[PDB]
Amino acid sequence: VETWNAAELVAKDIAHHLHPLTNLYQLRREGPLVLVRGEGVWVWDAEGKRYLDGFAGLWNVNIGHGRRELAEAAREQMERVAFVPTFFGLASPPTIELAARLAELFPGPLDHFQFTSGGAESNETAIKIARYYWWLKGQPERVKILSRRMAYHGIAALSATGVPAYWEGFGPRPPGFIHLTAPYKYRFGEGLTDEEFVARLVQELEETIEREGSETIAAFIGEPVQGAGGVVVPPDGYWPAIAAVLRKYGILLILDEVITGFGRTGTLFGMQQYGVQPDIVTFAKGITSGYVPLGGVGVSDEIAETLASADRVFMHGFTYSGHPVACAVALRNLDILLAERLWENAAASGAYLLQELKRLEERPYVGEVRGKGLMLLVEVVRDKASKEKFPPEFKLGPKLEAATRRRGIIVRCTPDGIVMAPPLTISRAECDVLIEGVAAALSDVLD
Amino acid sequence: ETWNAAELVAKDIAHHLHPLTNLYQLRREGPLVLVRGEGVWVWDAEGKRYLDGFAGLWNVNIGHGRRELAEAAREQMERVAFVPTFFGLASPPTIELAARLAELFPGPLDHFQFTSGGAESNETAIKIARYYWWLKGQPERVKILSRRMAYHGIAMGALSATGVPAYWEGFGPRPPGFIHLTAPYKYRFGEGLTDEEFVARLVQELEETIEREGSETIAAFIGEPVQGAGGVVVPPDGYWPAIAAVLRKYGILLILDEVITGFGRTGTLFGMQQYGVQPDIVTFAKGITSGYVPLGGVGVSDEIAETLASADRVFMHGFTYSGHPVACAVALRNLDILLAERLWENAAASGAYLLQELKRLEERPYVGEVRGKGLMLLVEVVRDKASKEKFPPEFKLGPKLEAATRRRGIIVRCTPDGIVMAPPLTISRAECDVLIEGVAAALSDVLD
Ligand SMILES: Cc1ncc(COP(=O)(O)O)c(CN)c1O
Repeated sequence: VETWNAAELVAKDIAHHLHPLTNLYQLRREGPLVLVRGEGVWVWDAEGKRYLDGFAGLWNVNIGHGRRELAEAAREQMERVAFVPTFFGLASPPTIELAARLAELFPGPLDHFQFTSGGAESNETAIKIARYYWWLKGQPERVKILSRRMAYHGIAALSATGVPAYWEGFGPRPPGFIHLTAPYKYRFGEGLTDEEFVARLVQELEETIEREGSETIAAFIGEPVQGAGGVVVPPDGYWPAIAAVLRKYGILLILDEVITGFGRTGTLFGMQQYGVQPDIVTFAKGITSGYVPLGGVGVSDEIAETLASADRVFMHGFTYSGHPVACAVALRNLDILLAERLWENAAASGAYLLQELKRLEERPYVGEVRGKGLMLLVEVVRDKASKEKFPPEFKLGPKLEAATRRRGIIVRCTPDGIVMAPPLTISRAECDVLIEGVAAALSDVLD
Repeated sequence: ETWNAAELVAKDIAHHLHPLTNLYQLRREGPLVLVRGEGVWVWDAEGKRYLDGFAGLWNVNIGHGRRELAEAAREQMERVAFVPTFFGLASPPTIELAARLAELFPGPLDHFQFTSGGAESNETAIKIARYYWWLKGQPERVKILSRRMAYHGIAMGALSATGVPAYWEGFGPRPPGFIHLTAPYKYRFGEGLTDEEFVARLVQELEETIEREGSETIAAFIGEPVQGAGGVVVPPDGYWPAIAAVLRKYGILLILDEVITGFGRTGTLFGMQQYGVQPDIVTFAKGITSGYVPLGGVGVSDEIAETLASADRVFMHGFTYSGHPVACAVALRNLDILLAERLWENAAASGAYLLQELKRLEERPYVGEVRGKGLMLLVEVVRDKASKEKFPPEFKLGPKLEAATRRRGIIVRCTPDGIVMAPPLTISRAECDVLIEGVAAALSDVLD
């Protein structure tokens, strides 16, 4: 039985750990939450308190914590050999097998893959591949990237990301990015049917393409369901119409499946959910269930043939691309995910969670409860009629974070509300634990 | 395992979009599939043995086959595989690694944010420098000073920081605010000069560039102690103290890129110790885990961290796998082995021996210069010593040298400029002789 020195860990963390995505000022005064153990959907802190991992780490622990199978896979590969580069025509067996398996799993001619270590690396690779593809085609001015407001594609991709809070204070951003409106009906589609809202979004896309010039737009990048931006579930028919416009102008479609991928939405990939076939797909997170950092980009046969038609070295790559340990762990994780058909439980548990959490809509401070599969959000507002958010001085995010953690729940708490992305294995009883914790924390903060 | 070599080659050609590879050549010839490693040795799918003369990608410092790191990874994965460092969360291995790095990195370099790679680390450092100046009320201080032949990654601002134009070509526009200085490359840029005169010229160029741009607009200077991917450019004696003195004179932050040099490659634990420099920000990757698990990081001084922590706001930057518990645990075990075996010492000794033996190759008419620091070594190939002319692209010196070296059982970086070697810090005298003989034989095969 492992024993931790919580005070020592807190002191060392405050002294030496520059947390990402954290209020460092608050961290120095209050300290971190140190998690030391995990099983399934449960985690334990250094003091022995139990929490439900309602966010699956960072949308990524899809098959749950404590899977010995993945640990043994990593151990076996590391003992055999830990690192073989994919540079200079080198490769390891797990990397090759993962590439072939992903060619099978991703529908259609999405058959060529280059691996990375994260979602931001993957999106950066996809953008560069689109621009390089048009460059090889003799269209060097076709570099502009279409993205959306509230989109999140990484902080390295940072320009593609549509949340402005990530930009402030970090200096200039790479140019060539055009931001469209997010298919966010609650605030942008008031008093509209789904059809009319989709029509307006399509009109905006057409007008933007006309304004910029279709020959200057390399690609469109987007998530099937936007995740970090605020769990924006698109209206019915949005993706087919948007993809049709893009195909009309020849603009490449980059589908960001970093969060939606590998079973979160109720299917293996969100593209299946929305009947879209992208030219480029990006993935990360759930591919390994977060056990080892892994990401990747998959491209169509046409794009790959264009890239492979040049008798020159492809001048792009990250050092750990195709890491053998990551790929072996990914193969085992895919074995478990497919064998247990987790996307089915994701669909069922997500529907149950959405149904129960929608009861929170009765409360005066709950504007909207929305979700797709296991991606769920409770948007908190000061007033339902106006839809006005709580002001920054109220510190809704920190208060909700503290309340949820005190009630043994770990969920993303933001100024806009509560975001839940539990592991795909969550049972109904664990779903009830999450529901009651979220409701009680909301009552604690807002009555 | 149930793999056959031919099936692996076919599947790789069909489905693997290799990075840093001639895809046209790959489709015709297929990949070199490595399946097993121990120490400095690797084996391909057909059972042929090779010396890992590049340590993968400058990163397998303690060598292949260390069961201790595998056991650390297994233990951590069973206990908990992923705990985010976002939202004030952390795991014990991440915290312990941060404290240990605070001890190991000299001076007030005591605050760390982890990443999964070198490019992530350099992007984090650039953003941290700009954000630091922004918090200080200097939003116009965003320009980043870099050098020709510098390599800091191919993503995000790192791509701009990199000074090799071949990486830029065809990928579209890059983030603005990067200024490129001349590389301290004496062999071609400091001809007929002493080290002192060359350093004086470089200092003059840096000062005049700062004056032109305006020091108040320059957030930081980023550079490697020894440039690695750019061509193993060993700086002249006294270069780093003078450059750092100028930077401090204007208040410009110094970002030292220790992704390659870090963790014992140069003969000391970090390259900053070799060249007597104290950076405000340091970036690291590769050797920290010996490549066993993807890990990188950024370390900042107490002043920068205090400035960042003085703002009552969320720090809106981070990569998902920052501080991965398995990576940090493997890093702790790797550091245990590196410190206990004092690998920097063997790096210094073996590097000196390799440089001494390889410098003999300078007797050949096609070897322009052999240079190295620690275990970083390069043989620059030229058509003629007097002319110093590079072989033209049509000769395909890089591919020919690659094929020749692989045929002779050695894996080394072969480029149009020559041969680059970055062997595991554990390389012995006999393995060094194997590497030397293989390189000489490969050079004779291609150029006689
Ligand atoms: C000094 C340096 N910094 C950064 C990088 C990029 O690292 P990564 O591929 O992990 O992003 C490299 C690549 N070898 C490097 O040599």
